[PDB]
Amino acid sequence: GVPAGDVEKGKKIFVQRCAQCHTVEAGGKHKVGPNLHGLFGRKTGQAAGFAYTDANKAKGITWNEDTLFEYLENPKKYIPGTKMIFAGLKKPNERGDLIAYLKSATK
Ligand code: HEC
Repeated sequence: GVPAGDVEKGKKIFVQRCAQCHTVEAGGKHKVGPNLHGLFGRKTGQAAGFAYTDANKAKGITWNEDTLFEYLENPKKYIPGTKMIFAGLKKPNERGDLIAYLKSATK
């Protein structure tokens, strides 16, 4: 599975790699990417009000540690045709820290 991560390290990754396009708080605004509040346990393509690609909506998985760990390594491999332009977080320790941050930040 996905080992535990350090949320402070994960927050730094989020700020430097994700925050340009995403907010996490309940009621936070959509930007280029969707607000991520309530992500874990919810299917792809479900943030209310955001215009997703058909590719994202079609994927149909439930976001959790394992699916995020695969996605964030290479987003376009996991969801071909997605409009999220993000090369990927290649190091597993960095993905794990980021996922620990997301699990807590989007509760
Ligand atoms: C702007 C250049 C982006 C950056 C940098 C990151 N994300 Fe993103 N993300 C963006 C878009 C435009 C979308 C929608 C894609 C589509 O095809 O419609 C997304 C989507 C996600 C998702 C899926 C959300 C869901 O299904 O509701 C997640 C989990 C996600 N993005 C996470 C994420 C993280 C953690 C990032 C930093 C590593 C990151 N994104 C960067 C645009 C952009």
